[PDB]
Amino acid sequence: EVKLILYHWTHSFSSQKVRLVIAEKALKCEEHDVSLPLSEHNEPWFMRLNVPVLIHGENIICEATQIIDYLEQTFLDERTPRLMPDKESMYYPRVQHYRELLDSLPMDAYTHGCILHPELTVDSMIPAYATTRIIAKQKRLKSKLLDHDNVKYLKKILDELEKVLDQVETELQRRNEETPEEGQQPWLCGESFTLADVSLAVTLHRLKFLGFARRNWGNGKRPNLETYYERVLKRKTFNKVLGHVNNILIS
Amino acid sequence: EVKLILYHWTHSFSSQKVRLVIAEKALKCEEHDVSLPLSEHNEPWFMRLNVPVLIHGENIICEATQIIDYLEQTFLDERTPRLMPDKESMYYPRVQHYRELLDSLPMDAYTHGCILHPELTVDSMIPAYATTRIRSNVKYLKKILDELEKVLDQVETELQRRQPWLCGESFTLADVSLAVTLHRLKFLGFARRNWNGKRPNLETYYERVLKRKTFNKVLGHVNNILIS
Repeated sequence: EVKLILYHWTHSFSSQKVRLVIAEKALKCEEHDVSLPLSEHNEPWFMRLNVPVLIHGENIICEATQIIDYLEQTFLDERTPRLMPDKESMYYPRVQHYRELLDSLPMDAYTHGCILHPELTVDSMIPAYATTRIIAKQKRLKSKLLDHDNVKYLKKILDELEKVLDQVETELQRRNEETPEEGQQPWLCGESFTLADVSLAVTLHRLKFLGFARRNWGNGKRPNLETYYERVLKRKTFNKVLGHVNNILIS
Repeated sequence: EVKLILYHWTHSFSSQKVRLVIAEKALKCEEHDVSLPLSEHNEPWFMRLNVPVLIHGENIICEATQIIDYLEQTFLDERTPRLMPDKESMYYPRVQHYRELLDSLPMDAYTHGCILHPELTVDSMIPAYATTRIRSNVKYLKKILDELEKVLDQVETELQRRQPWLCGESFTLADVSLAVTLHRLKFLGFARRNWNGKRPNLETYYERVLKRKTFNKVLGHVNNILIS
């Protein structure tokens, strides 16, 4: 067969979505984790949060959204699951809507703003010493201003994250209303696991890692979202691909 | 050792710049031509003239302009030739200009203006049955071609002020962009239209790189439609 080759960083947010798609679609892929256990400065992966590429025959595709679009387009065997409904379907506008809504979130800024200013996280899974590493009065006020602006920005996107999850919460509430409690529960947009679901699951898993989870769900807040998360953690594909991607004890 | 991997199409314009940079820097690279001789629609490589990627240890770099930048920044061993002067040197601001101006040429438009509207081509190396196949505007084509006349006008004058190469004594990244660019223009048939009675020092510049050891090794026969 025409080999599928993927170069990626095991712990990068974009890599996680690609590898999960490959697993949802049951595709055979020669996956190369180019990341090292120890860096040139002898630092583990959780201290280095800062694009993947697919080679399939004559095609070379970079960036995760493009790779996944390529996979959904080219692997059309009847046994291969589709993660998107047909373009002429009732459901396509809704799946593409939430997929874009979640793929638009500034995850890089959430992680950068977690290492810096960890006082806005709760139960962050990154060690606290990651924050410590990362006359002249002109500079004393210079750096105070950059901190003031960096926080004003971080707080702003965290408020924008809440409003995105509010829609997801409301959407998941519509599914809970439409589904008997005794029976198979649907996913975000329907009975089928879609690309909107991989973007949501991987996003939530990372917000958990950054300590931005208790702020947004749990202890009565967004119960449908909490249920959705504890469920995808049990999903066989998710656990195999991402089961221990938040475990800083594993290299 | 840390391996240097490149996935590329041999006959891609951008890939040619990358592979030439690698050879000009004397870097051991495992290069994978992922292109096939015949497509599923049974077309040779000169029909499908419609991004490369470099893997180096923990690094993955895609677009060609970025691959070349990564190579110039990373392999700083004294035995590795530099294709770019220091960023605070007197000579950097000019090399970057010609580099950006050459890298800004619409090579995709030229190629499709060669297949289509072959009347504006002279000694096009693409067989004529590509024009018949692809047909199943000349206004915009003549425009970008005349824009090219103006860009080449700048290159001709810089060559008078000079053996050395385009910007200075050493072979630089402005040279690969110029060399690979001209070489493609010849393939497309736009070589006589722009230089025997016109642009003499450029004709000497183009004829000189063709004899260059490294250029001939990597691009000696990228214009030969008989080779896959």
